[PDB]
Amino acid sequence: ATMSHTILLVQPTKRPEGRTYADYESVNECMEGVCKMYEEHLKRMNPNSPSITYDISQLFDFIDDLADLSCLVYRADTQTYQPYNKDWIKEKIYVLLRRQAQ
Amino acid sequence: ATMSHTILLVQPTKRPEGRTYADYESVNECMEGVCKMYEEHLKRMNPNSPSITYDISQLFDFIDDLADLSCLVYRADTQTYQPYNKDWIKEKIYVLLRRQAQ
Repeated sequence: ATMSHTILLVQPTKRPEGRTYADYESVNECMEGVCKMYEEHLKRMNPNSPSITYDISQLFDFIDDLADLSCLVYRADTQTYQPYNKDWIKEKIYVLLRRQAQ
Repeated sequence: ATMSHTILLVQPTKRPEGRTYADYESVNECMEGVCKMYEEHLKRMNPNSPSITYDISQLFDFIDDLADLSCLVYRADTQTYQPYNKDWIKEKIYVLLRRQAQ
């Protein structure tokens, strides 16, 4: 399925407080959501800018600073959600951006 | 598996804001978590009481007031998470409490 419902789980600290999630229609939209979450963090540091560019290493460092980050992707074959860890998310984003033109 | 990792997804309103989740070692612990979430809500309404009892209909009304509530239960056979909706959670809690002695 090109578009599989995806659930992003964000765990900022080691505790049960502040754990949040978001729902997306696809893995692609989900990966953009991870990037949008970083962009929003950056926008808080530069309140007057329309958008802040960044390198992937900062984004990955950011993802690494979370107590945890993971996603769940719906699989039509089993009607269940396949889980993927933070490293899988980073690779995914990497490949999706590397598709600047590679 | 008597103890399957369970993820509780709470969506208080129709929007992406405020969606939160919690991780539990079993479906049982998860159902207690749903009840604990209501109890904490009740404790805010009666700040001086150690604990507030309630009937199941109020708890269910409460669950029904959420834009959404669902859980995901890990299945060792497929290494994926089985999703269940709010009605499944309510029945589950119902049966677990009905086990006062029935």
